[PDB]
Amino acid sequence: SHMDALRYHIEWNRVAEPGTARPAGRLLAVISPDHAGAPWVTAVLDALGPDTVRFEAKGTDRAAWAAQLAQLREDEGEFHAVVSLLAAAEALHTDHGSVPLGLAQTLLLAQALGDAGLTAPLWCLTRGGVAAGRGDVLSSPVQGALWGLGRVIGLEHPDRWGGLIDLPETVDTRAAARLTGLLADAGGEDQLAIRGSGVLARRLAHAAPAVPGSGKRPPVHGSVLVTGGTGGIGGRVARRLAEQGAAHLVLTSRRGADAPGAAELRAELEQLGVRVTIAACDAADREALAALLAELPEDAPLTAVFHSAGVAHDDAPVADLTLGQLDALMRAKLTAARHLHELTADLDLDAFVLFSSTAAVWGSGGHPGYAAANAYLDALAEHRRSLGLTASSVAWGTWGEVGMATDPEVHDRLVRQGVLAMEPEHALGALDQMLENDDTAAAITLMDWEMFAPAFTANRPSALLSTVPEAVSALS
Ligand SMILES: NC(=O)C1=CN([C@@H]2O[C@H](COP(=O)(O)OP(=O)(O)OC[C@H]3O[C@@H](n4cnc5c(N)ncnc54)[C@H](OP(=O)(O)O)[C@@H]3O)[C@@H](O)[C@H]2O)C=CC1
Repeated sequence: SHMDALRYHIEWNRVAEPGTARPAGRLLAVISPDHAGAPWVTAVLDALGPDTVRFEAKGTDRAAWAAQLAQLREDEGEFHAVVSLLAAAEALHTDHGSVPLGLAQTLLLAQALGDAGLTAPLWCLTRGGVAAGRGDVLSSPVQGALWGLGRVIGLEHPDRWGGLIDLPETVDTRAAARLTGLLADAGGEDQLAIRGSGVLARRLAHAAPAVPGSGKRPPVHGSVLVTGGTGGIGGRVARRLAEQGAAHLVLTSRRGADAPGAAELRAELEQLGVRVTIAACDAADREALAALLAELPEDAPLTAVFHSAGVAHDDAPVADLTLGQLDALMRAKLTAARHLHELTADLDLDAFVLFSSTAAVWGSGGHPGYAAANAYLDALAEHRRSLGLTASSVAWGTWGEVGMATDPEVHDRLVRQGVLAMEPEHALGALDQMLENDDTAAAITLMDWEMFAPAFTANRPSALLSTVPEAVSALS
């Protein structure tokens, strides 16, 4: 079906064992000095060997690091690669409460390496930031955010980007040899997980065609919370939920009843018989969320959350993005979804659906902050599944008709790269397929691969797309 054809899935496939020799030239290891204690960090430093140069990235000071890096580069001459262990800094930045320190520091490292003219490829290491292989547990959604940023650094600075590697919980000599082997030569891969069974690499595939009933989706009932519910996609989702028998929709946004279109939306929904509550509630405000949940009826408990809150504006290239900009992009995604997770972890929800983006699937130049924010959502859904809780993450492509991409400027950008505008009914029908399957993660996007693949891969290859036959054909 056409709706099937919108759905894609990230998978992890086995790739080659790397060679046995460590890099010939010198590595530069980058450590977050207040977050250098984790076992995997010590194991990686041990694996890189004592000739590896160490740079402690203190605080968040681009200009200072640029100067310190420039000095290292003059002394040592060309490095073979830069190996970042900054991801281990999960604590929130003191000045930017939605930004994990390691994410902030990774952005500033990519900036400062450019400033100082270090050209060695940057590798960003994580531990538990992806779910790769069977029964794999994504233990750190925070580090998962950093894959969204990385993929964009690979699009904006392909010539000085190495890639991303997730380490296993215990980095034994085999795992260590896979790491140092990859640093010597990564066989055209750049999104990698090292596991007990071997090295895996990230792949995009067409999803399995829809099987009704397979995931045992319960009938829509009770109260359903749609954050950003007065927005473009949120309002169409609310409508669909109303058509499918929700008793009570709770729609939130910062503007609430003052949102553009809110009265027309309420009236459309109420015609269907549904009880409607529209609340002004910043999704990153934990106290406000708790007050909202405490208000719910005895006879209309929360059954589902659809997290549609989000902004994409005021992003910037990796070279330019500020921490203040990053914070504002993370807020409705990382901070809000964390709250939603924590305050609903006990409620035994039927659905907990996070609205992500293709920006986090493959990356989009100009949108590092948004890619990171959405990559957190994808990672949080996997994490929640490991806890035995329901979750999904839907990475939308471009929507037609309502929502963000109904600015000519942004719409014009996306469709020219081959990420075409979906009809809302098609997008929603594909989401219903995903929910009926009870899939954890999907991209739902209308693609022209003949446009997208050759453009996306102009500056470096994408192993990611080798498992999409239309992309392979477009490159032939
Ligand atoms: N449209 C598209 O093509 C795509 C959209 N997406 C994602 O889908 C979701 C919906 O997008 P769309 O409907 O198009 O965009 P809209 O701008 O139409 O809707 C976004 C909604 O989120 C609300 N919002 C923003 N920040 C907050 C906050 N801090 N707290 C609570 N509400 C917030 C907005 O209201 P207010 O300003 O009043 O808070 C608005 O209701 C977003 O998360 C977006 O990233 C992903 C890929 C593609």
